[PDB]
Amino acid sequence: SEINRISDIINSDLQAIADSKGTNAKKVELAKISEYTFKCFVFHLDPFQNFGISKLSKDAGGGEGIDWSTVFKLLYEGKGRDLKKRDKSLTTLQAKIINGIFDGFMDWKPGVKGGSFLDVFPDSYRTFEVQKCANWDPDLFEANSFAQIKFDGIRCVAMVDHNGNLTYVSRNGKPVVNIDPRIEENMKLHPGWCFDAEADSPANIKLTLRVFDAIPYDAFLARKYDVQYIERYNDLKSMWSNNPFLFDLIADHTLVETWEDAQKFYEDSRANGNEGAIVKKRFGTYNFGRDDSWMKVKPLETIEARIIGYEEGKPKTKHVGRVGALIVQDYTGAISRVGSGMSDKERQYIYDNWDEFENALCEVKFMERTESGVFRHSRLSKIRLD
DNA sequence: TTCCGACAGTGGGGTCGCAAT
DNA sequence: ATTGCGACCC
DNA sequence: CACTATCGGAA
Ligand SMILES: *P(=O)(O)OC[C@H]1O[C@@H](n2cnc3c(N)ncnc32)[C@H](O)[C@@H]1O
Repeated sequence: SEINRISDIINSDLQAIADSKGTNAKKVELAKISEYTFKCFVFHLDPFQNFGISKLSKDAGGGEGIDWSTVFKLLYEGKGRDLKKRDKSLTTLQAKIINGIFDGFMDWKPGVKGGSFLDVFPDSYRTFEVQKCANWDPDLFEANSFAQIKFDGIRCVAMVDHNGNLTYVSRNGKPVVNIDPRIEENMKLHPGWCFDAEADSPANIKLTLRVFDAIPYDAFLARKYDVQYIERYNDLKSMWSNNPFLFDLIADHTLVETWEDAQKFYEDSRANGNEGAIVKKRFGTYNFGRDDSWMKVKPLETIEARIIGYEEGKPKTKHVGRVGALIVQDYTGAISRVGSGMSDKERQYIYDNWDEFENALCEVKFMERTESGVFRHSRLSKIRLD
């Protein structure tokens, strides 16, 4: 049984990367990993893999051992539940490595994830990247940009390959279902194109799309396309001009000469009941990442709340022994959890001097209230007040 | 010397499908 | 059948 | 969807 030789090289590789300090030194050690350590990293990082479980039983393993090929086979097929039923026939080191596949090797903390792994080992697994927006900042505004409604719903990319076959995928490449069938029927007439849109109810009932970008299928897969925004927009309008059904799906935009015009558009959009606005530079290219070619304008409320509780950092995290999240209440009676906005030192102070905070007032920033009345996207702005 | 892009590591509110009751 | 938790939305 | 923290090259 070659099991214990493989569990040792895996445990040795993870410890070697964790002991390396700095990003550069961690990547040169990542290049030296074995076949088996490579496979476990792929199993944890692959965004299109699932296992059905997040941890084995606390019965752990305890001697014996299972063939590493059998383990990798069970993980690849998504049979995590079957693996857990046989978990005590694993060795303890095996169960520690497998639990590390699920939670990210927290026992070792090597400090390398998808960014470092794909840099050292390109194309080890498939990823999905779309254009994302940076935060609104007038200092970065480019003159004569275009303002657009930030539509409600979910991000949805529609890709029509060269055979005319279409798939709807989400922001992270997962399938999207129940789109109006007229939409697929008409888009199949434009093979070799990907359309960036938002899916939402026209108001179960089938969703419709608001399309705001279009990229050729090959350029989309290559993650490279140098046509600027306004030309990309006009190209979409012309290729759909003869199809009125598709043409009406195109989202409108408004020229904003100055950043104060963009702010005015955002306020008009808020007055009409929309979430906010997106500002798009007329010279910006689709970059398949996050940059200021797109910038989002979203509301942000500020309120004073009373700390009424706390929760320690979850097991094996860097926040063990200090505050992971605060429990706050405001004047409406709503109770919301705040998990970010505090420095590491502030998390430790509150944990120790809990008398200073048990019912004191703090300042919380959030986007809006949910339908239940609690905060959406809450964050702490001030631990104490002056 | 500092600024910042890239990256790793935390956390929240909500919906839905399916395995295990 | 319901319950819960994995897996994904924002 | 958020914020903090750290490396290490750009500024
Ligand atoms: P987040 O608050 O970071 O905002 C980005 C997402 O907003 C959605 N969205 C709505 N409307 C648009 C337009 N017109 N253009 C681009 N993105 C839009 C997307 O789903 C983004 O992921």
